[PDB]
Amino acid sequence: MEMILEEKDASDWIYRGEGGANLVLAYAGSSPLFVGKVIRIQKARRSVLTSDEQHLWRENNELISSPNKEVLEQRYVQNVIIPLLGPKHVDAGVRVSVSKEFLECVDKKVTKQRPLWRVNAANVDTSHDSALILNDHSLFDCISVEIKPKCGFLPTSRFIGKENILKTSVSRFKMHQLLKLEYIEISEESEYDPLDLFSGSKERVLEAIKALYSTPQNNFRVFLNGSLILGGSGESTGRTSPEIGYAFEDALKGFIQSRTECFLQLVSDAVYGSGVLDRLLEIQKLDKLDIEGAIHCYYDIINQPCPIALPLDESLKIVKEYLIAATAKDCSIMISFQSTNQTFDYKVHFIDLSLKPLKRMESYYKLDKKIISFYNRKQ
Amino acid sequence: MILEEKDASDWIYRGEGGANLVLAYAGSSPLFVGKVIRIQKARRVLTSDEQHLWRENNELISSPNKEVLEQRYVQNVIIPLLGPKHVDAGVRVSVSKEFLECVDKKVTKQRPLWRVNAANVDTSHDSALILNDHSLFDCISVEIKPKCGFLPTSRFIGKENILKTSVSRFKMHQLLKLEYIEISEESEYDPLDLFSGSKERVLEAIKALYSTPQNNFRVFLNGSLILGGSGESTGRTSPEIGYAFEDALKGFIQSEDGHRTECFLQLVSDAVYGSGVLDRLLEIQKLDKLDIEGAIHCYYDIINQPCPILSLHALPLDESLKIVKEYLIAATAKDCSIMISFQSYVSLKPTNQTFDYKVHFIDLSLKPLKRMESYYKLDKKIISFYNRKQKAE
Ligand SMILES: O=P(O)(O)O[C@H]1[C@@H](OP(=O)(O)O)[C@@H](OP(=O)(O)O)[C@@H](OP(=O)(O)O)[C@@H](OP(=O)(O)O)[C@@H]1OP(=O)(O)O
Ligand SMILES: O=P(O)(O)O[C@H]1[C@H](OP(=O)(O)O)[C@@H](OP(=O)(O)O)[C@H](OP(=O)(O)O)[C@@H](OP(=O)(O)O)[C@@H]1OP(=O)(O)O
Ligand SMILES: Nc1ncnc2c1ncn2[C@@H]1O[C@H](COP(=O)(O)OP(=O)(O)O)[C@@H](O)[C@H]1O
Ligand SMILES: Nc1ncnc2c1ncn2[C@@H]1O[C@H](COP(=O)(O)OP(=O)(O)O)[C@@H](O)[C@H]1O
Ligand SMILES: [Mg+2]
Ligand SMILES: [Mg+2]
Ligand SMILES: [Mg+2]
Ligand SMILES: [Mg+2]
Ligand SMILES: [Zn+2]
Repeated sequence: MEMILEEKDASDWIYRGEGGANLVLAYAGSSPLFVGKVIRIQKARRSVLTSDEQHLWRENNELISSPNKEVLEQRYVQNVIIPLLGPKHVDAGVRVSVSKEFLECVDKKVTKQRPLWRVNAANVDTSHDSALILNDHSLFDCISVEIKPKCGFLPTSRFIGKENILKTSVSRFKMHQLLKLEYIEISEESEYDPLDLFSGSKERVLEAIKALYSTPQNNFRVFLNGSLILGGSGESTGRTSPEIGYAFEDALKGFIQSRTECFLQLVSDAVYGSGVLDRLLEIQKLDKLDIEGAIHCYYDIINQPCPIALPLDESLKIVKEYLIAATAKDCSIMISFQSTNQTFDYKVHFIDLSLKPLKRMESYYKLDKKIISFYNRKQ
Repeated sequence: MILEEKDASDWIYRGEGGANLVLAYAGSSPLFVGKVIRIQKARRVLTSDEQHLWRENNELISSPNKEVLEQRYVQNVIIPLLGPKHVDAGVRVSVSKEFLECVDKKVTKQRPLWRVNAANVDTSHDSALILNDHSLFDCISVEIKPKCGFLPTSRFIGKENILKTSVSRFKMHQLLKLEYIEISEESEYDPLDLFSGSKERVLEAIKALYSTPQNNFRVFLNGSLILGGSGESTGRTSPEIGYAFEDALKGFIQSEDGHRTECFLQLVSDAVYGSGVLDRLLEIQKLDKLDIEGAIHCYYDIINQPCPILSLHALPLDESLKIVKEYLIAATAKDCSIMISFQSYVSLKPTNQTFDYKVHFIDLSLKPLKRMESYYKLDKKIISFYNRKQKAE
């Protein structure tokens, strides 16, 4: 809680991964303060909330009075998310102080491990004085699996227009796959279908797990003692080629007594067993009107005119619930495994339950507009 | 039929861009009254590379000359994308070498000296293009050259060029243009406003275009230029310019003197925003999906050269072809104009006056494939100069 990480300390931390908003390094020293920990550091695109955000989240006073963005994230998870999702599998993390120069040194350090396109978009935000400390979930040999399940339900909103009726039967994930191909963000369409994974059925869960393994993209990753053996490093990756499969099968040696097929069934049973996806789904379902509905409430709230009648409090609630749901739609799950009736213990943890910026309603709408219009054109 | 030498005296200078000359008809023949003629300049039918690129368009590549080439381009490529209602591929008309020479000499005097320095009419062409004169509906016609109205978000923009994601191409190009004495001041016009879709920001852009028309804003009265440059960009609207124009509106707008201009702009802003013609164009501009810094790689694959500049070079050829076609189509959309005509529909708020209005796209030229390279250079020079000035602290 007091400490300040300094420039010398930067050498204790190694590239682990990143999303669009955060860098993650695993601790590689021997100080029991950081063994089995990762550090998550915010990137700046290449304070603290707006007035609108302050009002939107007013229900939690501590939340809206957050001194910086790390505390913000911490209280968001603690004060908003954990009450809906439960504390069993969720951890808001511990804030630690960092020196500007520790950050710059860390930024300089990991550049070469990062995907080029992530580097073009962003680096660490060296203006921050805090970072967040979390338990490394790839350490229970430990086999660790990450799933980014995305949104597991179909909109049903009275506010989806005639033209966009397909939004009602095809999943957001599937339609999005078309556009990503179009923008060269992936090479193949994914096999994974979120509706299977969230379907509650054993057969369909195993089906989705096989899909994630065939085309991991940025939705599936496996770690052995914290080292990447399947999946991308900071990005989506290509289909699992026979060569990659081969390597994965070998890497499984010792952990599984036999092996890949076994692993998938093992992953599937943990998923379907923990029923951890059910609570998540209910939170994703907080998006009750779809963006095509909620966007209207957004413009009432920032008090501009619908460019596209409820009382204020109602509009606020809808938009609030929208962002909470956006958090649930984009978070990840990590499942820790530790050793025919072979038996494995497992842990499940949610990660990346980030607070989403209110400004994003506008781009949420645009992107959604783009997904469906392009999907319609293609059919 | 064929326009001959004697028929040249019957067409007068109307304007030009970098690629074409346009004369309006002033004679009596029922064929050409209310029409313009558009004549390709030669900068002193398709290349092999282009024939490869547009292979999927057999009609296009079998065009017997450039005029028919442009006709089929608009018709078979653009119109399916933009729609047919506001677009005209126009009609081919035979012309004699002598007719083209006589036209060349005649209009020289009315042309910007720098246009003359760069090119004259291509007298080698046996054919020209005829279109409806959109300045003819007392008609007030306004041309808008809106340029590119969105910011790129391409994975292929390197970190040192990241400003390209926040500042419009138009705004950044202004600094460069100033530096080359191609303009006298920064335009106040912002394409993002015009393509924003918000009624407020459209008017703001119309006002901006009135203040600094450069080559983006023209107004005609019965086909006569009353605002904007002739065959080129023009300087900021002074109070003396503003006066002559307010007066020039006397009549067309029935309103207390000194207020006709602002009523005019409100009217243009309501027609543009009313018709939503710009949303369709914007999607076509958006066919530039990877920015030039993306598409350029696909371009070297296509002309079968080693890329002087991994994911992009691994694409199936069909895909690389698609991307470059879309780039050039988008380039057409980024450089085209809209002409909105007015005849005393939109309604004035002060005086209850109503106007009929017609909208037309012009200048949907086919961009040459070889230009991918110069596009890349220009883009480079634009972002690196802009970065320079920003470093200046
Ligand atoms: O950069 P990506 O690997 O493509 O993932 C991003 C990213 O997700 P991350 O938390 O993993 O980084 C976005 O979140 P931000 O980092 O930009 O805040 C998220 O955006 P939203 O959660 O705001 O929607 C978006 O998701 P989506 O495309 O569904 O909008 C998108 O992820 P995908 O590749 O899964 O699409
Ligand atoms: O000569 P300018 O008056 O400065 O205008 C030219 C334009 O000409 P037109 O609008 O008159 O057709 C060019 O097109 P070409 O005539 O040379 O084919 C065009 O070039 P591209 O469309 O091929 O890009 C260029 O546009 P840009 O600068 O965006 O490349 C644009 O110059 P402006 O910047 O003044 O519009
Ligand atoms: N607590 C953790 N334990 C182990 N690995 C983690 C942890 N948190 C994140 N990671 C890894 O780092 C990656 C990036 O973290 P994430 O919080 O998703 O970044 P962003 O907020 O930018 O999306 C994750 O996809 C995950 O693989
Ligand atoms: N159909 C038309 N009716 C009236 N004026 C036109 C028409 N087409 C072009 N013009 C005027 O002539 C100018 C030159 O035409 P354009 O096709 O843009 O040439 P370029 O291809 O060289 O840019 C235009 O900017 C416009 O002012
Ligand atoms: Mg993430
Ligand atoms: Mg995130
Ligand atoms: Mg022009
Ligand atoms: Mg042109
Ligand atoms: Zn290349």
